[PDB]
Amino acid sequence: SGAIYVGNYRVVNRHLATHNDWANLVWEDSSRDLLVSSTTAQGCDTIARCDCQTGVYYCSSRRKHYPVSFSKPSLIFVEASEYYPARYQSHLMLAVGHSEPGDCGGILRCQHGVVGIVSTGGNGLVGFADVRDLLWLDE
Ligand SMILES: COCc1ccccc1NC(=O)N1CCC[C@H](C(N)=O)C1
Ligand SMILES: [Zn+2]
Repeated sequence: SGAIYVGNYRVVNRHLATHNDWANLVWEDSSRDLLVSSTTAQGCDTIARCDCQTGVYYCSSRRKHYPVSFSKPSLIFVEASEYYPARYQSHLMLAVGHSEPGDCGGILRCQHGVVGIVSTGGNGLVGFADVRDLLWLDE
């Protein structure tokens, strides 16, 4: 679990979105595993606008933050799950690191701000859904 709160928006993993999120839907994309809903309270996260490939992520299954090197956002094959069939997920960045189910939603940050959220894992790898291209999150 976890979310990004920026302006009047809440960014969450689409497969973990609630009834309130879908009732206040702004935008969703199954191919990215992202959903943005509207909030009544003002969010104060800064979204990074950069091509950083190093940062720090929060891993809930370890109650710890880890530094990582991560790949550029790309189309990566993701195995079938209870939420989606086997498919290419777009805008996904991989890193070598721990991640298990329950870790989705943990934030990945660089010195510029929030880069993305944990979305995939397994095999000693962790995948993050990028949010840096969503320029409208501020305006
Ligand atoms: C982050 O931990 C997830 C995980 C860790 C370790 C092993 C498997 C997973 N399961 C995982 O990748 N999926 C979870 C459900 C939806 C995800 C998606 N974006 O399509 C795919
Ligand atoms: Zn950066």
